[PDB]
Amino acid sequence: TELLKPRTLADLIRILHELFAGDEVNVEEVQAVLEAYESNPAEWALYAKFDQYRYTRNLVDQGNGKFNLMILCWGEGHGSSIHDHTDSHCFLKLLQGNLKETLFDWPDKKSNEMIKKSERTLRENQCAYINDSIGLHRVENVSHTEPAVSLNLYSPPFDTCHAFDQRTGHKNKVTMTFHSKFGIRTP
Ligand SMILES: [Fe+2]
Repeated sequence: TELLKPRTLADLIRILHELFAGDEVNVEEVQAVLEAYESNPAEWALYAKFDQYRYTRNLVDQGNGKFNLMILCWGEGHGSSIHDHTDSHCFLKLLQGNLKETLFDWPDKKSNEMIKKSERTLRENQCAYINDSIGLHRVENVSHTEPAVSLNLYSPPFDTCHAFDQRTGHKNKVTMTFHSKFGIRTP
């Protein structure tokens, strides 16, 4: 239960393996360790594979089945849909740049516009946390000049979720694909 400062990304991954050795998750401890890792671009450059047209998901570690650790690359103006997290824990740590996170309530089954509950600006090295009980979110790089890179951890791993239409609240099931795995482009 002894949380030390990750010296490197590899060190963080080792610590993560220990934290997720069990059946449950100490959210605050995982968030603290993610936040404590000081982004060193040389260590994660391998995974930082950008696409011109949308943000990419780049698998770093499969956490021995307990979590997916991945690097997301957000080009200028790239954003996500409004989405849930399939009953998983979801951690987002900024490695480079800034991201806007917008929170939404779960829609009522009446077709109505989804109005923002709140929004915040995630800054370099900060780690955000979300789960379905907290709400739905959209994450966007609103910068015109700076690409953003985040380190994301989802537990349990999931490869499907729901996208929500902001104007009705209607949801559609989406399958997530990885742009790369372990540094390898996977079309
Ligand atoms: Fe998300």
